[PDB]
Parts: sequence; structure tokens; C-alpha cells
Amino acid sequence: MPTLLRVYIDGPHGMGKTTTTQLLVALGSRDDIVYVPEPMTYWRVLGASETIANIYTTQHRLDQGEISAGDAAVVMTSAQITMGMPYAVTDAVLAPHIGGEAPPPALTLIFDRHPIAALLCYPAARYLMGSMTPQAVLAFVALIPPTLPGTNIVLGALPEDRHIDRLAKRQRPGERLDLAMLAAIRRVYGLLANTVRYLQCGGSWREDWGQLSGPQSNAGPRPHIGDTLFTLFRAPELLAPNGDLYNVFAWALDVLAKRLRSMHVFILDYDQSPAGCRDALLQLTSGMVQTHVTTPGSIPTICDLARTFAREMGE
Amino acid sequence: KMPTLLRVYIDGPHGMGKTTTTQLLVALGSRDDIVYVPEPMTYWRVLGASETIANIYTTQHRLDQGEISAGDAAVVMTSAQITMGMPYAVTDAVLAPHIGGEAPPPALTLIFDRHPIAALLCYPAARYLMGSMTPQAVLAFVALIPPTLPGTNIVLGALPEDRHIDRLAKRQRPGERLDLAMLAAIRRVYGLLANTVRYLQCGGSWREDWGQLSGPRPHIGDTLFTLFRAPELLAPNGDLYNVFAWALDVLAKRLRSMHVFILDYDQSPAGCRDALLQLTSGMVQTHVTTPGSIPTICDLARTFAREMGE
Ligand SMILES: Cc1c(/C=C(/CO)CF)n(C)c(=O)[nH]c1=O
Ligand SMILES: Cc1c(/C=C(/CO)CF)n(C)c(=O)[nH]c1=O
Repeated sequence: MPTLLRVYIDGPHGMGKTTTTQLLVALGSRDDIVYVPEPMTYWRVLGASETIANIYTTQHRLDQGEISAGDAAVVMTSAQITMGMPYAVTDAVLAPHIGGEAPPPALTLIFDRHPIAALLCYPAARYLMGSMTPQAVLAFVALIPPTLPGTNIVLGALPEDRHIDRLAKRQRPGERLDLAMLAAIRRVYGLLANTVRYLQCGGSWREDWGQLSGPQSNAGPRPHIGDTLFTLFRAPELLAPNGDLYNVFAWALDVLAKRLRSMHVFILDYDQSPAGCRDALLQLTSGMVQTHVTTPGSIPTICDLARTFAREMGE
Repeated sequence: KMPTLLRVYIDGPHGMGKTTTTQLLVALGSRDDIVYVPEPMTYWRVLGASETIANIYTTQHRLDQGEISAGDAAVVMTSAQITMGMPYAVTDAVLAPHIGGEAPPPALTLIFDRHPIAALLCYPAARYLMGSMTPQAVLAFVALIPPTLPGTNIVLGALPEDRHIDRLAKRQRPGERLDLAMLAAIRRVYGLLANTVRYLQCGGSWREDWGQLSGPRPHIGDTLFTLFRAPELLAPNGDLYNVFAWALDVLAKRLRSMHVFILDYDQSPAGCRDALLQLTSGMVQTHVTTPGSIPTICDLARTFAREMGE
């Protein structure tokens, strides 16, 4: 069976994700590589009206105390569902075409983001910003789809100073320049990388839970649990009077561990020119995991899906 | 070589049984070879959020009274439905690795109060019909329905509407309001659900029959697909956007492999209990995946019950 390389470009926004990605796709021909781009048309029109605007306006009104935490949370939670929808459907239709893990791939499929972006990372940051409850974050976590083999994810690294500068120059429609949110999202993605490494080094969150109080994967020693996503969830809302997590929330963390531990995570250094990033990413794809497809007709089906997606939801 | 499991999801529109109905189900769970995962009312009222059911019904009421907009109501219903479904989704996700292929009496029978689709598809679709949820949100929930594992036996209820109104009025839940429009909506959705499974199982192709919505199995107009001929979901030329069409493809895949069973609730609580046992002889069993799966399952269900059930 012909092979597939799937690569999800993810991480915080504002780093040069898109430019880098497009430059890589520009190196292929057409039958070689396809791009599933950012679904901005879904976000601005198809799913709801100006979802990014709504998110940033809501956080703003919260900060100013014009609306309550509960009011912000219902909006943020609903908004995140709309944000996540294209990633989620794409995963569900792709799933039956993906075979076991597997020399040049017949097809390279590059994604602008993975479902965890909208189900885990942005919600966890909004929780840090006080505009989402931890119960809602964990509900999203429980809904993360099963991790398909050959799930390669690229996260970004960039100094905070350079990040703040780059971000100010590429605000999206409706976006406001919230540096607290930038700090939150950078922190969440740092924790994410540590979490994957922690799990792959044999970390068991239940064993280390009691060590809690008060970045890179695919390399390095095992992180402390306090430096992983698990640390976010020792919140009073989630704790029984006897002090431990309610089991329902503990089960969500079990799901978080299962989903992340089989992912192949890489870190791209964005602190360089657009061409530099492209070639960095290219080099990085050499150590990435390919899968077989399920049928021989899977390949063109996949190209059709990607192009259809791009035409309808891409800018 | 692995032990066998029978999973049974008791679902359908709420308010059809009797309070003495569930006791027998708890009673049935009294055996060591049957566990009964109960309704997670404590999660809804306290753990996930405060009085989620009250929040839901008050919101519809205020919308009905003109005190809030359709948009205001939608964001509330959407985020509330996340809270409602969380216990089902976490449970499904931790159970998933333990379920093998299809398979005498089973080593263990697991009876759930509701399946994930109740909170991801059915109540959301009913709220869409009540004008308090966008169809895009409903299809986003649909897209997140976990893959249908082998042996997914869903029990749906049959009860004439008037008798249903009677029973429902006599056991309102905390924060609930007796809304006849919602009863009709939720009854309609579940009816369409049952039709939708038969449609799919008889080889119905929604993409093939789609045009019939504007011009031996149910007519597509009598399936859930008819709800998503919603104008929000269509391009200026009337075509369904592909993103929503893919969500319908998912809907089809999830629903087709479910095994539906109809339980007549128009009888005594003991009669209902007996009927449920009668139904089990046709339900699909599976192997589990490890020798430790069975006790792990019992533990999950008992812990769920103790923590989140009443
Ligand atoms: C994916 C995602 C994003 C990221 C975007 C582009 O990276 C959209 F602005 N943002 C900014 C959110 O607020 N929530 C999300 O789920
Ligand atoms: C499962 C579910 C229910 C059903 C309940 C009892 O079956 C809670 F009252 N209700 C009433 C909703 O509004 N949403 C849901 O997701």
C-alpha cells in the first residue's frame, strides 16, 4: 500500500506558521503535497459571524468588568466549538483512510493546526485568562478524537520579545493585541511539549499527582509533572473535600495522557527568515512517521478532500 | 479467549418511565454480573456547573418570552450541552480501549443511563428545533461523536404522547419546566433517530437522496437528515457547504452501526423491566481486550455511580 505523511503545523499563533507552511508546499508540485489551510471562512462566516472578533471582544469586556466570568465562559466555550469544527470533521473523514505506521511518501498532507489546538490549547489558555472553566476544558479534552498513527505535530519556538513584535504585525480580523493571552498561549504550548515528553519517558500522572503545588519533546530528560499540562488541573473546582480530583476529572486526564502519548512532536525554531523556517521544517520532516493508507483510492480521495477544504474554507 | 461484555444504553426522550422503574434497574445491578451506570445528576447540578438543567430550561423560557435573543440563547444551550454530556463522553473514552470485536450469557452486563449521542446529537437537535441552538453547533457536536464501537446497543422508548406528558409531569427534574414544545421536539428527534438508523442500515445514501428534500427504507424526509436542510448550512445556490456535508457523512457512519431496540414504556415498572430483559437476547455482545478489563469496568461503573449518581 502507498504511504502517507501527515504533518500538523501547530503552536501559538503569530510566529510565522502560515508563511513557513506555504513555502514548504511551494516546493512540491501538486500530486506530491497538499495543504489543509486555516479555515478562516468557517470562522468568519460559515460557522458563525466573526468568531475571532467575538472571542477577543468577550475577553476585553471581561477584563473591563462589563460582563461576568460566567457570561464570558458561555461565549468562549461556544466560540471554541465553532473554532474547532473544521479540524474535527477533517479528522473524522480522514480516519478510515489511515493505516498502520510504515523512502519517499506517495503523498504529504500538511495541516494548519491539529484538533487539540481548539479542544485543548486555546481553551486551557482562556482558562488561565479566567474566561473558561476548568470543567469545560476537561470536557473538550474528553472529546479529543483518538490519535491516528503517524500523527506528527510541529510546535513553534520563538523568543517572547520577537513573538510580541511579530504578533503585533499580523493581527487577524477581529483580533486585539492581548499580551496576557499571548503569555497564556505560549505557556500552554510549552506545557504541551513537556507533557508529550513526560508521557513518552514513562511518566504516570496519577503516580506523580502528589508532587504538585504552587521546553522540548523528542529529546531531553523526563520533565517534572509541575511543568506539564497536568499542573493546570489542580483547581479547587475539580477537587473533592477529601482533597483529590473527582474521578470524572481524573478520567479526563487519563484521556489526555492517552491522546498525547502516541503523538510525534517536533519543535521548529521560528527565530529566522521565512526561507530559513521553510528549510528547517523540510529537514525536520525527514525524522517524521509515515503510515500506509487503507485503500489505493485513499490517496486521490485525500487530495480531493484537502483541495475541497481549501477552496471552501481557506481565505 | 477473552471474557464477553454486553453494553446496554438506556436512552430516548426522558420522562417516559417511572421512578420505581429505575429502582428495578438499580435492583438488577444488585447482581455481581450486572452493573448500572446511573444518571450523573450530581455532575449536572454541582460538579460540572451549578444547576445545568435549570440553566437550560430558564434560558428557553426567557427566549420564548422575548427577554433574550436567539443568539444569546444559543451560546448558553451550546455550553450547557457540553456540561451535560461530559460524563458520557469521559466514560466512553476510558471504556473504548477495553472493547474488542463481536462475540451464551456474557461475563458482564453494563447498563448505562444514556449514550453520548443524547447530549451530542439528540438534545442539541431538539434545541435547534426550539430555536435555541444553531444548526452549525449541532453539526459540530455531531463531528465529535466518538466512533461507534462494536456491540453498541441503544434502547429507545415508545410511549403515546399523552401518557408521556402524564408521566413527565409527575417526575420533573431539578430546574426543569414542563414545556410541551420541547416534548414534541425531543420526541420528534428520537423518532427521526430510529428512522435514520433503519434508513442507513437498509443502504440509504443521504447524498443520493438529498434532492428529494426539495422535490424499501424510510424517505429521507423522515430521517434526521431533513433537519440539516437548514438555510444557515447552504451556499447562495442552495448547495450544502462541504464542511457540513462531511459532518453528515460522519452522522451516517456513527449511526449505521448502532443496534437499536425499542422498549414499550406503556406498562407497569415490572413490565418495563421484564421487557428490557426480553430485549437483551437480541443485543450484540463483544469480547473485551484484556483479562483485567472486566474488573476495571466494574470499578469504573461503581465509581461513576457513587460519585455522580444519586
Ligand atoms: C485555533 C485557535 C486560534 C488560532 C488562530 C490562528 O492561529 C485563529 F486566530 N485562536 C486565536 C483562538 O482564539 N482559538 C482557537 O481555537
Ligand atoms: C441528556 C440530556 C437531558 C436529559 C436528562 C435526563 O435524561 C437530564 F434531565 N436533558 C434534559 C437535556 O436538556 N440535555 C441532555 O443532554
